[PDB]
Amino acid sequence: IICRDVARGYENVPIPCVNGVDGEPCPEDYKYISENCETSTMNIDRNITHLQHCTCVDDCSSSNCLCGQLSIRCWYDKDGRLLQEFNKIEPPLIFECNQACSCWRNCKNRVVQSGIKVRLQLYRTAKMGWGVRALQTIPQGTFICEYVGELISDAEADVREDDSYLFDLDNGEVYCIDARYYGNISRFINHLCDPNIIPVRVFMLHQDLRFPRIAFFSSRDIRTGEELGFDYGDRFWDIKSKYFTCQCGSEKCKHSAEAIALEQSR
Amino acid sequence: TEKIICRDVARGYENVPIPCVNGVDGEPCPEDYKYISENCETSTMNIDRNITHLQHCTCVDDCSSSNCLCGQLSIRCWYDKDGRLLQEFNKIEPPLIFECNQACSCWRNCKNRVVQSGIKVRLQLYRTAKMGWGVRALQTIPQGTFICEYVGELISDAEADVREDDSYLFDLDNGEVYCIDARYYGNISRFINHLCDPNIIPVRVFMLHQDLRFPRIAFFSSRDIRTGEELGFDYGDRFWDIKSKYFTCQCGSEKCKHSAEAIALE
Ligand SMILES: *CCC(=O)Nc1nc(NC2CCN(C(C)C)CC2)c2cc(OC)c(OCCCN3CCCC3)cc2n1
Ligand SMILES: C=CC(=O)Nc1nc(NC2CCN(C(C)C)CC2)c2cc(OC)c(OCCCN3CCCC3)cc2n1
Ligand SMILES: C[S@@+](CC[C@H](N)C(=O)[O-])C[C@H]1O[C@@H](n2cnc3c(N)ncnc32)[C@H](O)[C@@H]1O
Ligand SMILES: C[S@@+](CC[C@H](N)C(=O)[O-])C[C@H]1O[C@@H](n2cnc3c(N)ncnc32)[C@H](O)[C@@H]1O
Ligand SMILES: [Zn+2]
Ligand SMILES: [Zn+2]
Ligand SMILES: [Zn+2]
Ligand SMILES: [Zn+2]
Ligand SMILES: [Zn+2]
Ligand SMILES: [Zn+2]
Ligand SMILES: [Zn+2]
Ligand SMILES: [Zn+2]
Repeated sequence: IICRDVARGYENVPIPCVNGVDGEPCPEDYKYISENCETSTMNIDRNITHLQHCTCVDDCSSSNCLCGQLSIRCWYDKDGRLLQEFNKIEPPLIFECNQACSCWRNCKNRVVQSGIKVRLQLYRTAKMGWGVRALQTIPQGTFICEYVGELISDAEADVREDDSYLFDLDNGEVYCIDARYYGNISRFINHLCDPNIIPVRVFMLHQDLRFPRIAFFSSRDIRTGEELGFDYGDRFWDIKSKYFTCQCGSEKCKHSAEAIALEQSR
Repeated sequence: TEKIICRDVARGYENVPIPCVNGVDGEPCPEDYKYISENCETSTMNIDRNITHLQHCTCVDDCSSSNCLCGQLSIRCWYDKDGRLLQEFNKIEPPLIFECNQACSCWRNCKNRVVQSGIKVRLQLYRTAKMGWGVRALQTIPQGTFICEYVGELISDAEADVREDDSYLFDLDNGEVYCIDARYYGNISRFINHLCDPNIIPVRVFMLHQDLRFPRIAFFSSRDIRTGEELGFDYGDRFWDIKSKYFTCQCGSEKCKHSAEAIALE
């Protein structure tokens, strides 16, 4: 219980920091930001007239909502949680309602843009450094947080010393997000071979497809105190395996030293 | 008699609802515009959003000390303990206000973040006797209270020349000159009328960026405002030299400088 809010009041709820494992102080070699930033011109298309929008006069719960149609359908239920029909392995693009829509700010297609609602905690793990865990039970499909950081080109990523906080934004031109120097609570979520949250690309106040915003949703019910983690992917582990191995301790672990040694012996 | 025609013309985008009533005639709620709570662009403005270009404070307090760089850029911080402008504030020639930003080390609740926190007072869009639609107070507003931001579409000075309707223009006189046009896109401030005895004053504020070409316009009450009193500021003589040949001022004040009487009498 060393810092009551690492977000300095920038989020909807505080995010405290605790360490009950070692003597490492709550980390401060970064700059907490709640929204994405840029350190050089990104030229995001912010033209309000280029936004696809809906004409709904209800709460956008009908199948006629265009923004829902943009995302095949609206995948948020009445409580703002992803339907279990959601393709959790290959998620679609989610187009939330925006400032050009005729609907109200409280419509059913505005989950990610409303911010963090669940209670999270920055805590010291036993073998992974810092991690994030739930201070409450989280039902499946609930929005957790956004991967927030410094928008950079992939040419700039090629000269970055530390690539441990990078999120690729595939789409022509390639961009990505770096949470090394600027980032939010998501920069502390570790890899898990049995993940409980998944990343989804979402569009809100703009629709420039080069800059999708990364939202994390729970892939299953999560108990209190349970660590949150998503699948970092093979690109991360083909690179970092030579310096360290995965410590998630799951019987399904693909990137442990024992797992790597088992299949590279065939 | 007076009918309530809209519960909230902002449709839930502001901190508080802004209702629309009419007890004068049968004009329905205005809908020849798109309500937006924040400024928009229809053509690229190329605002400098580089986070490293942000002058910021290293304050570990609530930014009330004389060492806050952000307050120093406005000579001093002009907000009192409650977020109201000091009475010594230059109401004739307001200085540029630099509120604390995302690069500052302070918390989101520091004393230098009044305008970026949104509308707090209760306003109402109503039908005036002779001035079309207006905005009035539903409470008492002490002197120096932040009222609302003049929100609209950011355009160049050349674009304003080719605009059919120049009744909703606010000029940002910097270097390169730009304007806020609330004709097609605007918020509650687009309904504030001119008063020869004004009770609010515009102040130019910088928040998440510090591009001097694009200051944000904040209305603060220039003195105590009684409940039911209409809100208004001095449009300036550029507006009136253009409009006085098409219509006259109906503020009905003992001090009117733009009525057909006052104009002809000199
Ligand atoms: C933006 C385009 C892109 O894919 N960038 C990128 N690069 C790397 N690897 C290196 C390559 C060269 N390095 C030096 C020689 C300069 C710099 C970067 C990269 C590596 C990753 O894993 C180590 C990585 O990851 C993917 C996501 C993992 N999680 C996501 C959230 C946090 C980490 C991404 C990488 N991207
Ligand atoms: C430097 C760029 C720039 O600001 N330009 C510009 N242009 C105008 N009209 C042109 C339109 C046509 N054109 C010819 C070439 C036809 C020449 C005149 C303006 C008119 C204004 O009121 C009439 C005005 O009032 C501002 C205050 C008024 N209230 C309204 C609510 C808020 C403030 C400002 C105007 N500013
Ligand atoms: C995005 S950061 C996550 C936060 C990080 N653990 C910290 O303390 O700052 C990713 C880094 O955390 C560590 N990490 C994440 N997942 C891991 C895992 N499953 N096993 C071992 N280390 C992991 C690795 O060092 C990796 O470089
Ligand atoms: C920014 S709009 C204000 C809202 C306007 N009353 C409406 O109904 O939409 C400015 C226009 O309102 C009218 N107006 C504003 N102040 C006025 C005044 N003091 N006397 C007469 N008309 C005024 C003028 O027609 C002017 O072009
Ligand atoms: Zn809709
Ligand atoms: Zn909607
Ligand atoms: Zn919509
Ligand atoms: Zn593992
Ligand atoms: Zn400060
Ligand atoms: Zn501050
Ligand atoms: Zn500051
Ligand atoms: Zn007058």
